[PDB]
Amino acid sequence: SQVFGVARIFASFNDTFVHVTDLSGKETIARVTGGMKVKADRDESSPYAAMLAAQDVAAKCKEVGITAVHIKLRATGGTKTKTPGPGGQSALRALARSGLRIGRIEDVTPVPSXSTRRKGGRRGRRL
RNA sequence: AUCGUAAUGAUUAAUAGGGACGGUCGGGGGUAUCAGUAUUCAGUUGUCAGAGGUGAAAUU
Ligand SMILES: CC[C@H]1CN2CCc3cc(OC)c(OC)cc3[C@@H]2C[C@@H]1C[C@H]1NCCc2cc(O)c(OC)cc21
Ligand SMILES: [Mg+2]
Ligand SMILES: [Mg+2]
Repeated sequence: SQVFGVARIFASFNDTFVHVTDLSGKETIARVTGGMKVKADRDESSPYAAMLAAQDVAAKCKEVGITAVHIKLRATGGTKTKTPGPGGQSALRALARSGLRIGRIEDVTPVPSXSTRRKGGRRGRRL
C-alpha cells in the first residue's frame, strides 16, 4: 500500500529540523530546517518557518515516492529542556495537511538516567 | 582443735541501665560487583546550506 519514511522532527528552542529518512534512518531523503526559510536568526524556530520547512519536506517526499511517514518528535533533551520547541507542532500539522499520510507518532527526546553537570553554575543564569 | 547451739548467713528487679536470645526493619558503613540512559569524542554510513547562541546579536 503506502510507502513509509520516518519524519524525525527535532524541535529545539533555537531552530527546527524536519528530517525524513527511510525506516532504518541510514538514508536521508529530505532535511529542511527553519533557518533555511527566514533570514533572521530570531525566528529560525518560528512555527511559520517550521510550516514552510515541512511543506518543502512533503514536496520532496512526494517526488521520491514516500507517501506516508512515522513521526519521531524530539526536544534537545540531555541536560537541556525536555519540552519540544514551538516548531515541532507546526511541522507536524503541516506534514499532516500536505497530503502525506501519518503513521505512528512518538517522542524520542533523549532523557538521562541520572546525568552530567548542566551548564549555568550553582546559582543558575541570573537575569 | 573438736563439739554443740541457730529459722545459721545472699533485699527488690526500677515503664534506670548493661548483656544474651527471636523474627524483623532501614537510601547506616566498608570491600568488591552489576545496570542505565545521557554527555563528549571516534568510527562507518545518508543527504545539502547552513548550524549554534540570544531580548537582539556576536565570538564559534
Ligand atoms: C544580562 C545583561 C543585560 C544586557 N542587556 C542589554 C540590553 C537589553 C535590551 C532588551 O530589550 C531590547 C532585552 O530584552 C529583555 C535585554 C537586554 C539585555 C538584558 C540584560 C539585563 C538583565 N537584567 C534585568 C533585566 C533583564 C530582562 C530580561 O528579559 C533579560 O533576558 C535576557 C535579561 C535582563
Ligand atoms: Mg530577576
Ligand atoms: Mg529491669
